[PDB]
Amino acid sequence: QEKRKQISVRGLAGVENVTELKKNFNRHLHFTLVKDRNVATPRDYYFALAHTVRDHLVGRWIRTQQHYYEKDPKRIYYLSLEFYMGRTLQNTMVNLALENACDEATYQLGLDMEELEEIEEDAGLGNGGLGRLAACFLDSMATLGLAAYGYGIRYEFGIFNQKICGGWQMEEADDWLRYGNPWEKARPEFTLPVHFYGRVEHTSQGAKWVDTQVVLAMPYDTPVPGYRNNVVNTMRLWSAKAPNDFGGYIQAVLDRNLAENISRVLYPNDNFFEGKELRLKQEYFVVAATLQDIIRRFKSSKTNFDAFPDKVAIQLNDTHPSLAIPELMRVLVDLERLDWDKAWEVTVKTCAYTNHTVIPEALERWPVHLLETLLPRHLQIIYEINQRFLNRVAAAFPGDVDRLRRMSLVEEGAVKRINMAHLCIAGSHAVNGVARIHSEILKKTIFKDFYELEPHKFQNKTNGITPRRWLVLCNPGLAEIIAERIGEEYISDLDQLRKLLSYVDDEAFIRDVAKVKQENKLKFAAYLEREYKVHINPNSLFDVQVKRIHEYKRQLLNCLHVITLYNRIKKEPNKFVVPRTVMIGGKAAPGYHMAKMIIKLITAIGDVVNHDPVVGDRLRVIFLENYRVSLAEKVIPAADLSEQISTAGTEASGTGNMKFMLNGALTIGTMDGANVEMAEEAGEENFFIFGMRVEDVDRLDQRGYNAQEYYDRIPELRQIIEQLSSGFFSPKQPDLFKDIVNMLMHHDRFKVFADYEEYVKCQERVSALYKNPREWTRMVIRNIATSGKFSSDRTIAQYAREIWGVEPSRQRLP
Amino acid sequence: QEKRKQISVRGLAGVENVTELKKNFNRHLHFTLVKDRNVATPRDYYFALAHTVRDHLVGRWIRTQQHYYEKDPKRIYYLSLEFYMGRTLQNTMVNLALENACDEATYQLGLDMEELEEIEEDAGLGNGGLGRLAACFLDSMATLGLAAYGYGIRYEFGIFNQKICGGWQMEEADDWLRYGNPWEKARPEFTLPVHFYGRVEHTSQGAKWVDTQVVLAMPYDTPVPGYRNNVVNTMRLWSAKAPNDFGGYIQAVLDRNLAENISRVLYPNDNFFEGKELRLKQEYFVVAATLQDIIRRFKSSKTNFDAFPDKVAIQLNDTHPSLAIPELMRVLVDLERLDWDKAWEVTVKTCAYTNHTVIPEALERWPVHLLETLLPRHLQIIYEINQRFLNRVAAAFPGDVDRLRRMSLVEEGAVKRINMAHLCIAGSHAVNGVARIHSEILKKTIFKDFYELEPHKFQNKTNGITPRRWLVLCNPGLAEIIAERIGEEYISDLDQLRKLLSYVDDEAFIRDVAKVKQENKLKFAAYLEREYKVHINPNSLFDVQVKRIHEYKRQLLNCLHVITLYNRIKKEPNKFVVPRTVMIGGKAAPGYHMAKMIIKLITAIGDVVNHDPVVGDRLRVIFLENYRVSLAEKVIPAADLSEQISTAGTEASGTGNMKFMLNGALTIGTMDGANVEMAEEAGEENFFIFGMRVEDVDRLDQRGYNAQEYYDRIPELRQIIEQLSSGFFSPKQPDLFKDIVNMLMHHDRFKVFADYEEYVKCQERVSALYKNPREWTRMVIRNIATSGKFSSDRTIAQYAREIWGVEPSRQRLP
Ligand SMILES: Oc1cc(O)c2c(c1)O[C@H](c1cc(O)c(O)c(O)c1)[C@H](O)C2
Ligand SMILES: Oc1cc(O)c2c(c1)O[C@H](c1cc(O)c(O)c(O)c1)[C@H](O)C2
Repeated sequence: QEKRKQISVRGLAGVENVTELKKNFNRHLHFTLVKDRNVATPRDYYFALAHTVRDHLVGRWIRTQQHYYEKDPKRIYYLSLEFYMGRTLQNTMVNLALENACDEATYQLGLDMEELEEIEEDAGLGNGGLGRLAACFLDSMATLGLAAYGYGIRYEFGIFNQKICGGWQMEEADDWLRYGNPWEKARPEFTLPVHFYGRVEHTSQGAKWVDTQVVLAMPYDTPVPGYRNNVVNTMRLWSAKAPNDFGGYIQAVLDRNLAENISRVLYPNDNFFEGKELRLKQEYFVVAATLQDIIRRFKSSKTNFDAFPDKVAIQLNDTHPSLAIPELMRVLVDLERLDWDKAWEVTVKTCAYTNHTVIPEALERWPVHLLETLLPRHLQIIYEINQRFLNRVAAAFPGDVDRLRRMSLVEEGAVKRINMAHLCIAGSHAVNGVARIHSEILKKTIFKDFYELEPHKFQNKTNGITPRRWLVLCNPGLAEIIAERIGEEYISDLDQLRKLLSYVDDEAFIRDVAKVKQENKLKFAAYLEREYKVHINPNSLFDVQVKRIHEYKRQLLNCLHVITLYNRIKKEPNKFVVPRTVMIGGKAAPGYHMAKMIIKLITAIGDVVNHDPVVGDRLRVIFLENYRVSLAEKVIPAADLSEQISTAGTEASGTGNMKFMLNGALTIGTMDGANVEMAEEAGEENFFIFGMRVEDVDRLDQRGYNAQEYYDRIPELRQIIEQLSSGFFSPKQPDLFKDIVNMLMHHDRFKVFADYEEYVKCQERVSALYKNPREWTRMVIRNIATSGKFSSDRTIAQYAREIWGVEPSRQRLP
Repeated sequence: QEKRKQISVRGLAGVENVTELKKNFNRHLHFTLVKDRNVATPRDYYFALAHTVRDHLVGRWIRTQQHYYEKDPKRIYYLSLEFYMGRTLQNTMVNLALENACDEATYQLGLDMEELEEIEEDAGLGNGGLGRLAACFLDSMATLGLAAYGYGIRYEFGIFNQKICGGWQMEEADDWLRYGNPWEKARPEFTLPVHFYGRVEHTSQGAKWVDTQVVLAMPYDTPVPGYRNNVVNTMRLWSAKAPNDFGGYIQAVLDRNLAENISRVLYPNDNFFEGKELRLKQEYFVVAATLQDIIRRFKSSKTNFDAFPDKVAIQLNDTHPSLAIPELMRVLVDLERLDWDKAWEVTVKTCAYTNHTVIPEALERWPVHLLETLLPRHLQIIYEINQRFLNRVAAAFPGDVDRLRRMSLVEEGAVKRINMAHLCIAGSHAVNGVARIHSEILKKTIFKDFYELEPHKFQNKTNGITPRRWLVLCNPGLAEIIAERIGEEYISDLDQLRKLLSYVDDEAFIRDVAKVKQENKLKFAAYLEREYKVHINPNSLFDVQVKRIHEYKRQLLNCLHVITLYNRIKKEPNKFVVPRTVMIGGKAAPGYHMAKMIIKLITAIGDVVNHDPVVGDRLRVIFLENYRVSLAEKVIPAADLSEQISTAGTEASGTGNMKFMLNGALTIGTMDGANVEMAEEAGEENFFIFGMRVEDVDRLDQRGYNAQEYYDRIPELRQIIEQLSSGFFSPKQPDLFKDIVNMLMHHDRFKVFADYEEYVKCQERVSALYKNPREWTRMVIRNIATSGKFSSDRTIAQYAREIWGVEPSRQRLP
């Protein structure tokens, strides 16, 4: 519509700017897409605009990288197996201040820019929180003027496209490069060899890794624009390519596929270590090519590796790139011929490690035999690291043999394994958790032994989200009513949102907050109708739980509440209840039968609830298909209630929680992860906090969790388990949910029933507030106004000062 | 050098043209290659110029295709499994008249354009003659203003890169898309489904092909510029892509490779049918996607399929796309619901078939079981075609049962097979050979039965080469001395070269012809030094045999001559002989042990000859590595003597013969293929014709070829076989050549020894003429001057008028 073109936060439609954009658009359509308007599809128009927008950061990208070469700052390398980037077109336009100019130029050409934006494929190179965190981090590091590089893998297929067929998840290949990627620049001239297998021989000079198989790593560079500071940083993603030279000639050519399979697809396993050789190869591939780049940049600067930690930070996003530690030692000792002790000093001062979960099944514990076959030299180095590290433990804690056994990089058993978390702590000068409660649990329990050896190593860095994608882009309406009162500085200084507490009693701001939410809901309600012919009641409370499907996130607890609301309506059909649209979305890991069963249960509950004429428009429950970064940008601004209901102690931080808080949703949740700090910032009176705290969970584990006690004492819970058992939600297959029932009653590691009573009552309080629109909106104002801490600019500023030793700067390039 | 910039045939360096080219060059380097001159490699500079040159044909390409849509001419579809295109940059510049402007613009930027041209990968999507013929044909059809489309497969790997290691061929993957292809435009929006396997069911309506596996065919469009007529035609190459939807999720994603393997690599088997399922899939893939395109274009024009043959010609390059015939019948009968007899009338009037060899092992004879599994509906249609075709044979030739058995599409035996040549003749209104002697043998022997049923079907179309790539581009020096005398019209009217017979006695032209040859030889001699550190004597006769390595091409006969020259020098070291550099090059099919042994024999003869101090610079024999279109453009203009020495009756035409004739080489050859017509055009007195004619070969077959008789009667031959046997050319492995010796003495299908005596004497006459430079050059003038018939413009004009029913035109577009 025109209205959106009038949005001040979207910048200026300069006459000359608009004229040049139209000309460059038409130029790309003719010379780049080789089409005239006669035959051009919306896809052609999307690509013409994407090429036009990309041209506007080429000068800045070249100048930024030239500026780092000349000024030689310390370089930050963010190593991750995942970059959950989403779409690039709107983000680029926001960060370059081109959004209103492009909007006007496309409008004058007869085009709806927002329809074109829907054509762009997500770069879905992530599973969830960790991947999206890497993405928010690249944006904040560019905005803070850091000389920062994202390093990862250019997966041919990202996280699988989820279809729901017969109420079940079906997985399809996320063919995101089908139509090409206008953002990336292939750098095949900067291709590097990566080695696999082979053997270690010992020459006059020392160890030599020989007889290896080569896979080439071909880098692809994507631009990362800072917010209006003329800074354009690089995300470098490596693509696997079969080496130059070699069933027959034909089979040998087809067999190039096996090496190229290394970058073929993202492992969709979110919170579970599988131990697949191909995943190990992906981890070594990204670490090996990346560290060659890092060493090359270091040596072409203003040799003596003493200065390497003053010019390089390597940040390990989880244990996935943990092989950086032995790889850096391998390069320094075997190729640069440093003494072991000097090499180790350099390695520890270079590397830092971010831990993202305490869940034991997440821990990377590679079989020694697999390491011995694939990476023989890395295994030798790991054993040497282990010897020297345990010698330090023995000196600090003389005769504490149990501690030596617990701290060892080597795990004894039927299969001997390397603990990659232990390797990361040993080879890193800093270890951080991703929220205060998580970082304290790391020092208290999980890494207590490591904390006692080296307390100075252990840090907190509470996660954050970029206010650019998660407010200005996704919710320009809310960004606009904020700018109208406090100006635009908050977009890169989010603590300025605290100025909004001055408007808790301002009739105009109260009106405007509620109006923006209603607009967002009408647009999302429309979306469901247009793309899925799904009708939702737009005067309903939007109750949203979007995140990966896991027992620990307790989508099942949400299911028990939804069926509780259904059964209360049936018992007292005459009694008024606040109408709800309950939306659950997210992907289940291919495999995880239980996660796939929970998706079927959500759709099955919907099948009953949504067709009961007594319920009608008072309650609707819908499974949002293919939850991904692009769909998060649509549903989160439309949300009234944010479900953050993980068992206390299980969610290290969460970032979806922060997105909802920034976009004018109230939160129902446990005192878990960053929920604790969110409630602290806003005041607990402005959060719907319920359920067991970590210490209540621990007291239940101490005496044993008996789900039967809850079943016996709670009539409403008993009625629901009996509906699930007897086939009420699967009449044509009455035993369909027996595995869910049996897990809840006898094998529930996440104590669903133990929080049921507090959850249902807490949800009653939510409904009671929603019936009072003014006080609902006033409480929302108090949440948005205190969301500033959860800016990833704040997080990155802390990494820069406390771990990397660099000073951030919002000062602009010319 | 500057001199080449002064070449009038290379066009004008307009001041504004040069200024715009430099600006667009710098523009591409910044916005396309994202590099500033600081860091730019010669590769960046090549790509910047390629993008700049490509931009200059975008308007013409769009207008040409729009012009065909509006004027609705009959469309020519040239279906081939091979397009042996070579490099595109220089060809584009020649056809757009930009060569001197680009040369000047790059010069002003401090760049050598010819060094940049060496960076471009050949599009090596061909094996040899048939593939390069398809390439010359696209060029001539554009130059003749035909509404012509090349349709083929976008192989990820073309013909293998040949390395010589220890004197043996080694094959490497021809990774021609490593750095990208600036010429092609991906059209993923015009992606089409191709079906494989499945089964035939019979509904109310008729046959239905069901339960198939889908492979997507994604088209890539390359421009084909005519010579300065503003015409830009299309080569559409299909890429295999796994369908949208589906060992586990991960194995299912990796298994997309199996479908994508269909377009992975060119079968390097030049003159041998192998019967590989994957080759059958490539043949159906190109035919199926192509015929969907053809039908779509037909229906979006100014339904009734009665007009289809008035608006479509399908030219089948060999039997490789022979499935077009049953596929067109399948579409017309099963999907468009035409009566069988009407469908057949349409199919025969649409399709024509070009035969390229009489060698039995070349004939495509697919097992019926393979067809039944992969293409069940095509097999049914082929059986129906066969029934109706043999019914016509039975009516024409009542009671001739032997003729029914010989003409059948179905070949009886242990394995029953479909003869694809028989299918092509049945389903085509025209059948042609590729030289007069070949086309007459087709009517006399191979297809005699078919000629007798339908004599009107059988045509000759003598092959040709484009005078653009094979004279103006590769030999601008010779193009220039010709233009100086007769102007530039000959470049698209090559019969104008006959005007050069007026200069046989012209002292200045004689001087200039010899000077251009000497320049070409000095440049090729330099090339060997720069790229291979190989020294050649530049006052030596350049004796060149470049072509695929096959027993029928008799590289071995050349080897016996080279060793004859070596042994004569050793016997009479004091006797003067014309110094020679004997150059043999070409690829052996992976497999063909004998072809690989012949390459080793050439290098082994070189190892002795090139290190014998008695011989010194008087005789050098070198194996030219990686013979391909780009290397043909270098060596052929430097050649003095063209070896075309195939056994009479074995080479259908040849095109290398024509390239040498156009570039000022004299020819030693058999009365075989187009050699016959070349000698007829120039006068036999201007050719070194030797050896058995077809009827002498036939008389030897009638009484039996006994190689021993030649061995017993020829002392010099006996001495050579004994050197090969005893290990003179393999001292460290004395029996290394026993298989070559045993084949020559007992299993020689190509009668090498039978032409030995005439060959050696004919070579004596060559040397005798070379000792007289004036008369050598005068005879060259008489060859170049009469090469005009062998223009592919002449060939295409004949296809257009005699088979396609369209009138050619050199008249320009605005
Ligand atoms: O930021 C948002 C928020 C939303 O709730 C929606 C958004 C974008 O775009 C969708 C959409 C789909 C299409 O298929 C279109 O063509 C189109 O223009 C917009 C739909 O309106 C819902
Ligand atoms: O048409 C011809 C004819 C030839 O005989 C040669 C040609 C081109 O280019 C080669 C060459 C190789 C390189 O590596 C270069 O850099 C370069 O400029 C030229 C070499 O001179 C030999």
